[PDB]
Amino acid sequence: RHLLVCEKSNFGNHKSRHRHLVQTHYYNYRVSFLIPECGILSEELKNLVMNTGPYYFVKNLPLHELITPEFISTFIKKGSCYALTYNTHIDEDNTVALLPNGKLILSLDKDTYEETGLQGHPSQFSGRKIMKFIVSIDLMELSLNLDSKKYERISWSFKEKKPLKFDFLLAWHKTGSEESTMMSYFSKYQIQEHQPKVALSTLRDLQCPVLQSSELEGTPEVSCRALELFDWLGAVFSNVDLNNEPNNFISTYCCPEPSTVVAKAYLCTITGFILPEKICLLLEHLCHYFDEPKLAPWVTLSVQGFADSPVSWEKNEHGFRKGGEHLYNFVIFNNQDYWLQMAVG
Repeated sequence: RHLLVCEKSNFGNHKSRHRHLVQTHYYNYRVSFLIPECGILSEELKNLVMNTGPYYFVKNLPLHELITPEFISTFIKKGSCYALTYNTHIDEDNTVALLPNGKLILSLDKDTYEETGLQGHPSQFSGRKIMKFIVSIDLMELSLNLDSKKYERISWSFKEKKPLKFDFLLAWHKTGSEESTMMSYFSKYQIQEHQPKVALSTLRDLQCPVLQSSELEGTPEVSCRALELFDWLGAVFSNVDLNNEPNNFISTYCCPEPSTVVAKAYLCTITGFILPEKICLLLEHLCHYFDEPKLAPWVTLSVQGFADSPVSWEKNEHGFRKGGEHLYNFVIFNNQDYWLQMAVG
């Protein structure tokens, strides 16, 4: 975990793109937040934490099922649809992703890419050699002209030539006045409904860094740096989330100084296939956590993505390509000021 982007802004500022940032990070695996000096969690938040689902899981779902006029009209055009292959490593195994754009992006190896007969581009290189290819398919555009030679070629590839199938993670944010569930649509394949793992961990007597909202690199002996928080925050999670065997359950990390000891430390961790719309809701609540006066100096929101997701050629607003395992933090202060941190592994 190395820090790429570290910025300061305010949720009340027009220039703040915190909404766009969360929304453009589609595939989120782990969502965690930490509140210093907080004993009991509020009912408004606890309901929000307990309802970040649901998501779905389908075994060996063929790709031709995702390009039918049925699927496009039902899910893609009537809401934000999300999908990603499960237990398939990007460096070697094939990987497919469905963006809320409607774009079907599949990352294939050299052998598979040739067999599909689709036009894509070299993705990852091993020197002069080519290991991975990326094929992008816009199902929103293709829906306009399903009778085109483009579509039947792509259809023929998925159906007759090279019938690919994968284990898929599925989720759907509904903006539909006409309702039809995903459990019924994919009944022929044994689809499962799932709810994200919620883990509340209360830490006693926790040493926490002292921060200054307007000082990213801090003022020596007065407040810590944003970089120091980043490493400390990752260390806290590492000890609590690992839940080691009887041999390494003792924490070895150190807290940056100047610091402050906190009696009640609440630490929540949501795990599964979390939609960015749910994270937006969570971020909004944590933002307004300081509407009432609190004992907390600040709160933290952390989001980890999936390691095995396709990496497009389009770059984000921060100067690097979208996709892959993202890892960002929101350090929320009591005046709606926040720190935005991003990292790569």
